[PDB]
Amino acid sequence: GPQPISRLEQCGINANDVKKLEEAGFHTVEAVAYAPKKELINIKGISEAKADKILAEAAKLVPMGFTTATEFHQRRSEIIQITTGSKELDKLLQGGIETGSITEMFGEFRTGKTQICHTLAVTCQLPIDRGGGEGKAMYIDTEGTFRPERLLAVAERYGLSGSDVLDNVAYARAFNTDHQTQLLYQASAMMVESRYALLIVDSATALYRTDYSGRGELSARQMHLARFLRMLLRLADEFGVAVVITNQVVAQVDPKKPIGGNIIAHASTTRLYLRKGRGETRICKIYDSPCLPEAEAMFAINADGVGDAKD
Amino acid sequence: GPQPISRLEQCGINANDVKKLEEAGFHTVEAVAYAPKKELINIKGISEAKADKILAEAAKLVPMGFTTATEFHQRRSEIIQITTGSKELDKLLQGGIETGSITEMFGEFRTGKTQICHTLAVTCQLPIDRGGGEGKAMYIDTEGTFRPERLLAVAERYGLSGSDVLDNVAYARAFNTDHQTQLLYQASAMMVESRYALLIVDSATALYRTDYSGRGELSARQMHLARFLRMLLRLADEFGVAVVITNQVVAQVDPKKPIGGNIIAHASTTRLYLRKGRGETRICKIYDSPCLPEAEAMFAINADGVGDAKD
Amino acid sequence: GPQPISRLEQCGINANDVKKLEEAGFHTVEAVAYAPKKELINIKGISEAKADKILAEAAKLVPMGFTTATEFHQRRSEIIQITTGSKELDKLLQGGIETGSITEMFGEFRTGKTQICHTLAVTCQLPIDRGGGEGKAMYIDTEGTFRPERLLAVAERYGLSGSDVLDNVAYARAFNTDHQTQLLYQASAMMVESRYALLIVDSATALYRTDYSGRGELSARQMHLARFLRMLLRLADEFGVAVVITNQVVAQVDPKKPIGGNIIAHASTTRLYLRKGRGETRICKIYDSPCLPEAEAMFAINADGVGDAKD
Ligand SMILES: Nc1ncnc2c1ncn2[C@@H]1O[C@H](COP(=O)(O)OP(=O)(O)OP(=O)(O)O)[C@@H](O)[C@H]1O
Ligand SMILES: Nc1ncnc2c1ncn2[C@@H]1O[C@H](COP(=O)(O)OP(=O)(O)OP(=O)(O)O)[C@@H](O)[C@H]1O
Ligand SMILES: [Ca+2]
Ligand SMILES: [Ca+2]
Ligand SMILES: [Ca+2]
Ligand SMILES: [Ca+2]
Ligand SMILES: [Ca+2]
Repeated sequence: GPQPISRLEQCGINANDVKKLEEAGFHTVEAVAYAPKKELINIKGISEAKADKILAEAAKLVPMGFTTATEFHQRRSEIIQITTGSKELDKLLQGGIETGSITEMFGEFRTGKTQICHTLAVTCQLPIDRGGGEGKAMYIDTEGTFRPERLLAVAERYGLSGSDVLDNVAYARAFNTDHQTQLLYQASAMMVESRYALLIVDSATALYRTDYSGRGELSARQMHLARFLRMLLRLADEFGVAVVITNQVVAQVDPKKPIGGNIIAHASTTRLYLRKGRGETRICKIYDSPCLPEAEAMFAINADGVGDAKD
Repeated sequence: GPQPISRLEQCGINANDVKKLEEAGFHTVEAVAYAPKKELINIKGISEAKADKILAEAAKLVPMGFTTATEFHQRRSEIIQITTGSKELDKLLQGGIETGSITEMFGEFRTGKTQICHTLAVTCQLPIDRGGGEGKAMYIDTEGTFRPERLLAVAERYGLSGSDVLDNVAYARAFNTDHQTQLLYQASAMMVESRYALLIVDSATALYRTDYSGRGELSARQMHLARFLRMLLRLADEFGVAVVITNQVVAQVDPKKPIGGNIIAHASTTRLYLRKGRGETRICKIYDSPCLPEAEAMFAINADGVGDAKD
Repeated sequence: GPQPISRLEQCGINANDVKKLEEAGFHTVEAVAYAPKKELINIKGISEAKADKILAEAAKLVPMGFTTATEFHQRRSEIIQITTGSKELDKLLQGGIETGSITEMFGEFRTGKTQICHTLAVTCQLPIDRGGGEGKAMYIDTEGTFRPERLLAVAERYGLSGSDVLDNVAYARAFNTDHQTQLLYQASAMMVESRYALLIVDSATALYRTDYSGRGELSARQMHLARFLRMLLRLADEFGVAVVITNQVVAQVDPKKPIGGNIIAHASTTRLYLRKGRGETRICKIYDSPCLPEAEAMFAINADGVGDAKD
């Protein structure tokens, strides 16, 4: 899909500057093209005189001009949608998780966000005709609640061997917000090398609540989260992959709202509201979507992952 | 297990800064690595210019990069699970209390949380093949309800001598929420020196109800509790120990819910619902778990600790 | 036993602040040690700059660090247990009322809770070898049901002079919940000057039922009650005295439950269920205890106080 950054070398950009790019997090030409002047100036071995040359060079390699809605529609006819493992959810999402956008799943505890992430980590590897994303998977955990047994269970549910599914998912533990961001640079790098289909951060806001604390650090928290979210969107556009984030909630006291403020609400293309049903089943609700109508679904959690309720 | 903080000394970090670290609560290299920039800047004798040097130095000592799910699965095949002393509970937890996570036991009064803590304080010392954690024990009491006679009774139940079991458990009394936190720094320190297997706080929320009172102090209460819970999780990850917390309940008036709001619900990896049975027996229910299914158990309280009902 | 508050004066704290503390209800170093920052800041003539100095200074006077269970067990071996005047109850209580904890006696009317208090107010003065607390006695009445004649009757039963027993008992009448609280401050002050052994509140919940009324004030009631119960606990730990409270019951309609909700149940270290037997005899039952097994007893009310039944 994406063209490697080394494409700049032969066309008229020499070695020192390009080799200076990657350790700033740019492993693709598109990332350089999508970046403004400011993101190029900051690193040491680059001056403005050649910064504009690099940007102008990267411009002609990737179409960044105006297009008619027709071609975009034809490009959005080929966008892959990853099944969730449940028929109800798939009909609510009209196919499942759409790649190339940021999906947010929020709710109280036990609402099932972790299991959806686990099932997505496996369903992303299915063939396209099976509703799968047909690619690798990346899981970033900020809570230590990654339990591969669920991956094994769902893998066997579709008849996939348990060995390959485990070897074919990327994992990392975020201990603070800063470490939670350096992983995104590895996200860029590794996706250049291998075909990924899904990016998961669980949770994208768990460590932000405590690291940034009080009305004082709120502004800095929002800025850090916004940069986090802009990085993610860049990853989604530069590799065309599904970004699924999990968010926590806070009770409204004056009946619950997701945390993160308006920043995560705007950044998130699609938000899903999760609430408990009866027993193992739970309720999913579309919180935000540009074209999808506001509706509901009835999804269950079984010993073999998210699926359909018996009734 | 964990590497001592003094590992930084020989590799290129001098004495003054390291000796400035420990009194901030950092007695392990991992704690420094897991901490963000902000936690390093706050203390006096450290500047950013060397703060990044310390963090970069600690980075190469502990793997904080991406990993495949296979190796994590192999690491989670060796995780110790501490038996509770009851067969039913062990089958519900598929072995018992999992180390390296935060376990929450909540319920009304007399539900048995104290006796489970007491039995865990002894079962954590058993050999691994006996289902025990094979380590020391730490018990933090916020209610003054620590009665060693129960420790003696359960100790003799397994045939362990009553002398060593008492000498091999750490005790402290928390009188306010602030004192309840300074103990966690001692928790870090002492676990560096001796092999611990279990951390108990009883109760993690008892003193928060009264110290912080009203709709006014609620926000501050939640912030203080969240910091409490992040410290604990850091201890759990930095020593790989079981964190068992006990929580209270409030009747829902509009049939009971644990106190602490969504913060303790999200932070707690696993929550157990306790309710009275008939006579001495009581009922345990899984309230939250990433991979464990929602099921129930029938656990009894005897004169020799938590065990199996006669019927 | 407890150290006087004036101990801070010579150790580096000046007079003005110290004299400001006593009118806030702090008459011992331990109380200052156990209080958090917030309780110090609220008073006018105290600033955070010196508050921390005060807390740190008091910290070195009272051991507030970790300890081994062995020492604590040895400290609990010397804990005084006050006999109840009945062999059955004492065997149920394995010696009698344990000092340093909060014990709750609940039941319907005429269950004898007031009579138990009257007997305790006397037996607390007995020599230790006789099972008595060897200390003074403090009686808080919220109902005006305090009858010294019962004290005289019990006094002569043990052969003590009726004059001294009446002169050695502190009495107070609480007319509303707020008044019910201010007495605790006087309780704190008085117990510093003289050795007390027992604190009795009868009833700890009588005035709360009527002063706060309806679902609206309910939340406020529990808040007010929760604080009340923490002052009590603090008195118990700072003086090592027995705290006995009497609670009413409400019929469960959907066969009775003690009033106060989960708040009083959790705080209550030991709860006793009282129910009438036949004639003058009545039945006691362990409702909650950290260490005692659940069992029953047969205690009788006689013309000379609580005792054993003739049969
Ligand atoms: N193997 C399984 N079979 C059935 N149900 C399961 C299984 N594993 C987990 N569950 C259920 O899935 C639910 C979701 O738990 P989970 O840990 O994912 O919650 P969460 O929404 O991520 O919470 P938090 O914010 O606290 O992390 C729980 O109620 C649990 O009982
Ligand atoms: N030695 C023993 N033998 C049998 N049962 C016992 C023994 N010690 C305590 N129990 C019982 O254990 C039960 C649990 O009491 P416990 O004090 O642990 O309650 P809890 O849930 O911690 O309550 P709280 O929130 O009020 O502290 C009580 O009903 C008590 O009767
Ligand atoms: Ca989760
Ligand atoms: Ca308890
Ligand atoms: Ca949880
Ligand atoms: Ca009465
Ligand atoms: Ca209790």
